[PDB]
Amino acid sequence: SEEICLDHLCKGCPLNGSCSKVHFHLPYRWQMLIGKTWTDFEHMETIEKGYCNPGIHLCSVGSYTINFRVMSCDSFPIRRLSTPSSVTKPANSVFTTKWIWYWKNESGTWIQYGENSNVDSSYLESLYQSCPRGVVPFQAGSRNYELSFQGMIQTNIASKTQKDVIRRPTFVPQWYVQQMKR
Ligand SMILES: [Zn+2]
Repeated sequence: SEEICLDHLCKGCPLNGSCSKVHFHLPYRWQMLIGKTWTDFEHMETIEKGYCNPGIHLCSVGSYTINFRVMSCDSFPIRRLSTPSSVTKPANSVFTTKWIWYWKNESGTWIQYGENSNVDSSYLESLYQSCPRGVVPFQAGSRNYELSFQGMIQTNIASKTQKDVIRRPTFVPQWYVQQMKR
């Protein structure tokens, strides 16, 4: 499995070294595929900070430049292992990943859904987890839209104007993870 174990981050995984999930000390794990082995980046917190910002799709870390849109780093492919999405576990699970959904506005910036849309990040993330190929109808002001997950775009159904939609996690630094473990 490609999922980071929540029990290992919290009170402890009873499956010890036989767990089917990844055991890492952070809720995220950035890796680069070299040959046939995924290899940990050194400065994961910096990569994560760049990734979580919706207006940042480039991250120069070390010698290599990372492109989040393509999820590659100097040609070589990369990946971000994560803990389960927060909407799939109770609220007590503090180490789950909280995903924010943004749409890019006319002025060029990213706006969180709900900040006015009748859907929010919890709504969209839940729908996406239960169906990743769905289309979500929603309303904002007097306008109506369809949000396509598989295309990750919102479309006004009247004008057919399209706008980009992005899904990114909230950032947590390692020291705050330590605090959470206390
Ligand atoms: Zn485990």
